[PDB]
Amino acid sequence: GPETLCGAELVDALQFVCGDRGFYFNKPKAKGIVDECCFRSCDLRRLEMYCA
Repeated sequence: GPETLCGAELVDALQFVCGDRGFYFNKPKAKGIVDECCFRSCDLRRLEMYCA
């Protein structure tokens, strides 16, 4: 669907930013971020807040 690549982008970005630290995840909240950020750009540097 239209947001499938956005879901993949979010999880790939979390993994990239957090690296070997791991990250906090929550399915409904991740869906909320995708809804918010798929069409209109968000700053993936902000994903640092989720790193362990």
